Amino acid sequence: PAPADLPLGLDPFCYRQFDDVTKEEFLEKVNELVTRDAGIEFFQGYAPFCRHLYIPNFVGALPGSLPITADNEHLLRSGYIARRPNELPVLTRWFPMSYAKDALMPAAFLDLILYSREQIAKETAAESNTAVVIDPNAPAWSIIAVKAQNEKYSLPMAPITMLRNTLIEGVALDREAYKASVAYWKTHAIVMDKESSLE
Amino acid sequence: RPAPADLPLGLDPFCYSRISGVTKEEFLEKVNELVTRDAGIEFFQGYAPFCRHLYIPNFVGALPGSLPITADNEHLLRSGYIARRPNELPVLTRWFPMSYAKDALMPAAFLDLILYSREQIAKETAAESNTAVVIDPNAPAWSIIAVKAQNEKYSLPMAPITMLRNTLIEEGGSGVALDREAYKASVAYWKTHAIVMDKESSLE
Repeated sequence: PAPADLPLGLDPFCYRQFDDVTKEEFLEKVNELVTRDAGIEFFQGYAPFCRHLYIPNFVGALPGSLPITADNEHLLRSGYIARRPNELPVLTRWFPMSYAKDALMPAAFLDLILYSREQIAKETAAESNTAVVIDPNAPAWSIIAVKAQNEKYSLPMAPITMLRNTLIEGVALDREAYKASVAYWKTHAIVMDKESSLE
Repeated sequence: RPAPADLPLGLDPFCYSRISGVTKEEFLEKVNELVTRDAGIEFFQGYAPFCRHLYIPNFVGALPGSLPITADNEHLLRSGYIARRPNELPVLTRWFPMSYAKDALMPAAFLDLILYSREQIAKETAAESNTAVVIDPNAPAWSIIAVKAQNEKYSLPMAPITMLRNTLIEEGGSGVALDREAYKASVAYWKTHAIVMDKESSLE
């Protein structure tokens, strides 16, 4: 990607739906860091509309995930969680935020998850119940989510999520993608600001 | 529910929670005695006309398969990806290990006795061998094929994940569209109870 599909935007709307220095100020340094270092590169996530770019964690964010070791295993908590009201809740495990804050070191990178203008337009239309409108002035690509992490590559989506995606309300399961996600999530867990699952 | 001629209940030993220190003869005898004594013991239709079940007092002191999750024991839970069979995909599961469970489990309030018709027992015993099925007309009409120690007077919901895996023919299982209301019900139960499993850590 060059000046044609640059600089990057940050969709405020589609961004508010993906999250548990101001927006403008943050966007300014991303685009700067991108023009500089003509070596930073984009990696296709999975869909032709999802792309990732990895930059240094200039905001000091803690990682959203950490390794499970024999010594910290007892800190895990688990429970049935629905990311949003219409989703069926699913068994999930995590390390509490309080532990991550006192243990962890500022993640090495920020994984910027980018969506195409067209995809943002389609998803904003569905969520908003408005028309699918594409502004040719709008950036070709925009940041919809940021994940702090030490690995310079996309981490697999949770296993349960892959199964969730096969439910009618509608496609077959990629069994190898599933095996791979399990391999990773067997020995790592997300961070969540929740000390207990009991209600 | 049920006809005097459809009593006493039998017990297919080639199938049968753990029951200890009692013979299969004595067990069946006490089950039948408990049944004919208390007119309040109800039989509940299973799903297909060949399954049925009833709840009786837990006279063998069998321990349940799970424990309640409380504020004091929540941190003792362990979790990991487990496959119930070598040909199945592993799924996230949580449990209380024996280091806690051995000092928490107590005899359950009831036994959910699962019954199968004489017909279905002959059929599966034969299918298990593919042998010509021989039915003994004098065999009990209903026989106990499973016994579940539990504290609740209702069918314990299967695990939420089991319900999901059953919607995947490729990995199942029915293939039928998930009954979302049954799933929610199952989740409500499993949010506050966890199975017991002899595994101290998830790491391998």
